[PDB]
Amino acid sequence: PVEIDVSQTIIRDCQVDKQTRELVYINKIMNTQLTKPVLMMFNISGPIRSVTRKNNNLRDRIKSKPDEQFDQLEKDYDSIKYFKDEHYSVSCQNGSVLKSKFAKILKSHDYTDKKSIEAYEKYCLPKLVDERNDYYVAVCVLKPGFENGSNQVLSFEYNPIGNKVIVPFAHEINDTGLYEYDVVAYVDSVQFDGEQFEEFVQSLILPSSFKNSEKVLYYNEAKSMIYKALEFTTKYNWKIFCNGFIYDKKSKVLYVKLHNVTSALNKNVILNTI
Repeated sequence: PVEIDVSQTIIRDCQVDKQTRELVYINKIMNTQLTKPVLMMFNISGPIRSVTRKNNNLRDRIKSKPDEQFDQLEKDYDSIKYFKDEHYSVSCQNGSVLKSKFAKILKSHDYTDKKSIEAYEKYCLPKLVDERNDYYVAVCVLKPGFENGSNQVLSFEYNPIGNKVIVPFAHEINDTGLYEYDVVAYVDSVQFDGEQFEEFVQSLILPSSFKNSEKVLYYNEAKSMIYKALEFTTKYNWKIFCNGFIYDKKSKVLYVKLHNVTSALNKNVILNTI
């Protein structure tokens, strides 16, 4: 009977200067009220200048960007910049730094739990810390009052180091070695990487219509298009659940749709800027 609406994860990361980029991160975590202070962490390809706070509106305006570029595919029938404000606190440090003081930092963020700092320290920090470099980590802790208002979408003004862009897909580590994804992202000003998209897409497990005779197919339709899709026949050749990555070679844009698909990979998409 009951019709359901998802509460997923929307990402738009745009190049604004020849030096600066803006990241809008709207995440399910931010749509709850006051389970006490909450915490998020991701990687950014560079230092954060400002953490603005747009309209609980910018949400669905960004989302449509690829739902639209995918809906056509278907066929249905070394320091710690601190940024505090009224209800949230944010930090921008290096992974090696966050590792090193990981605990004190969250305590400075008025996090200060116990099992949790142990939990996050254990399950998430390992996944947003690498060898190659010292990618920055965004340590965000939304506090209570956050729930009030219609300006609960966040913006991170930042300037990429080297010429890379990171799209914060990676989840925390779980025992069952499987990750369930629900994300849409708009990312412009990055060079195509058919290699890594290909790897990420082939690792996906779409959902099912329970229509026994359905076959999941894989596509690389060079704009380049690398996705998977659930197909079957009702005369009527359905082609739903297209999930994956579309890449405009004109606009030089990237639409990413990983909506309710399960993968064993747990990584961010890392790109180069033009």
